[PDB]
Amino acid sequence: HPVSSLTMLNDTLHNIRTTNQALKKELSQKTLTKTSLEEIALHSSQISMDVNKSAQLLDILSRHEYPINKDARELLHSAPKEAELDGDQMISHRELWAKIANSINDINEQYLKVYEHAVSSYTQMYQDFSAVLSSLAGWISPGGNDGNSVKLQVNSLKKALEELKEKYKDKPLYPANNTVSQEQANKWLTELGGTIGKVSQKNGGYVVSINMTPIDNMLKSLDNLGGNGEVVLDNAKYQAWNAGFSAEDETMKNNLQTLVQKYSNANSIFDNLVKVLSSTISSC
Repeated sequence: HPVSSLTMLNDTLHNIRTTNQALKKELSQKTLTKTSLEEIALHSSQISMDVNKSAQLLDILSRHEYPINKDARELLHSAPKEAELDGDQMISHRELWAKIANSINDINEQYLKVYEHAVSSYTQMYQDFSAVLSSLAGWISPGGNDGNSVKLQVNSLKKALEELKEKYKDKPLYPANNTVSQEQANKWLTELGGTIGKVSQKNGGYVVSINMTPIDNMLKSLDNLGGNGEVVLDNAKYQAWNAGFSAEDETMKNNLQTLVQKYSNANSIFDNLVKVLSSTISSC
């Protein structure tokens, strides 16, 4: 009976915790590697399997209106504010078990998933830009005299750069696979910075897509360079350009970290949730 559900939910909750903790250590990392990413994808899907597994049990406890003592209820006060759980309020056990389940799904869907996408999306792109950098090394050679003059495969770099922007031109950061009101779309953008993404409309609604300004500025700088598809610039001119180029790179490098942050934070709140949720369950 619902008493087994009570114990199965604790197992599932402990599991969610195990996965979460494994995910955090991953995000505390320097380089969102192609591996560190699918690493997350698998960890998220797993967390999603348990949440649903939980939702199923939590639902049983609700229908059977399994009581939640005052003490166990008081424990809810320690859960995250975002969770939206009351340490009492003396409401139906049915509604409590329901709100709890809603909290697990809400956080996981509105926080974890929401950021696991923006983080993944941006990561993937910058990972494609880093591939260009690697190529940039074989695109520079000594030109002229030479005495520090540099030959740059303008076209080659321009071509690569215009393929990247293309690949991520319309890629969205939020929502992962849906639309929203331009008003609520402008909201999310203003909540994670504003420079990171750009509000746009596909159709059926609006979405916050990746801001390709850094790449545009990069192309504008290369266009200004001169004749194609090979240009030679003295040291002063090269460095000056590299400075600009390198700048743009860091702009993305930064935004990338910002996202990685909002994601880790979401992991924290979720973790705090399961931690007190588990204590609550136990106290039953």
